[PDB]
Amino acid sequence: LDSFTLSGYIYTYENAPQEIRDEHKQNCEEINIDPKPDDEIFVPESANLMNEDNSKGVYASYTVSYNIGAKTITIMSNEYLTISTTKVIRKGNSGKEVKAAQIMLTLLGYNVGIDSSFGSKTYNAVVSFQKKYGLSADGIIGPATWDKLGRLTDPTLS
Ligand SMILES: N[C@@H](CCC(=O)NO)C(=O)O
Repeated sequence: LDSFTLSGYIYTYENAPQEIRDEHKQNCEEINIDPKPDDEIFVPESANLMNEDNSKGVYASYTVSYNIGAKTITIMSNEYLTISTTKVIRKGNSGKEVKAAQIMLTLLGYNVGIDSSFGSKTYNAVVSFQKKYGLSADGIIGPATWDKLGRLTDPTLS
């Protein structure tokens, strides 16, 4: 029940804990783009931070709904982030699809920063995930990888 919910705090890059700022910094440098002060980063409670003050952040709790027939995945909190499982994302991309994948990978235990940028950590996690589940390990999230992520993170699905 509780293992399908991803809770934590949303920070802006300027407000984020320094360990999170450095992770985001290195992530943006890998995709050769500059981080901006208003970049959102979601830090799950499972993440090991020594001296994190939640006051600078905003609490959020995410769950996943995968509509197989509609080929869509919805990330649910107070807001609803929906993406098409026909979209292909890979290292270098940034946006809501990347965020959705990061949230799902984090629920399955992968260590990726949830900042909407597909850098090296996301790539490694995707390859690992693909190897674990018998998918081609090309590091690209396409239809087959979205489907597997969706089935594993939506509790109503087998
Ligand atoms: N890894 C992809 C394979 C299809 C694709 O877009 N390749 O570039 C998937 O998960 O379907």
